[PDB]
Amino acid sequence: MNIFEMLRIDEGLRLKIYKDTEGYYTIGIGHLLTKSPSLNAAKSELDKAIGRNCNGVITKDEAEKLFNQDVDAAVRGILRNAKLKPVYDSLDAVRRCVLINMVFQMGETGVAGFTNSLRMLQQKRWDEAAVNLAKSRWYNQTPNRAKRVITTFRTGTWDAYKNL
Repeated sequence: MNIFEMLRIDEGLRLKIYKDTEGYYTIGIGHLLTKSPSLNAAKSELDKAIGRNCNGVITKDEAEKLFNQDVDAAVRGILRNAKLKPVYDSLDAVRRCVLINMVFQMGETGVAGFTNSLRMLQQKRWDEAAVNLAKSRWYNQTPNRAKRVITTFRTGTWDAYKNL
């Protein structure tokens, strides 16, 4: 199991513009297009992102290309961020993938806000950190995904995804 497979499980693949959980315009593997309520604003962003007139639809290959970019941007973001980098550096490989998963979903700024949790992961207090992460809007909104993520930080293995 690797980061790509893990995110492919959590986000799914969709070749036509759709609304994410929060109602935003998304495409492919969790690629947010715009927070704007306009489907047109959305289609414009898409063509800008793909380099072509897509008319709201993309190919598997294009989805995957956006996907490689997003994971890269996520990793580079953690590495450049002063609150995130140190935590990432302190973690084992599996747990490092988990932080990438969160950053991909909620953005660098969003994860950086989980001050207490970041401190606990750094100190390797797994159980305590799982309990604190669960106390968030994130968890309440996407409980099945959050639980997968949380269990992963908890045990350090891929069991939660081996099912899936």
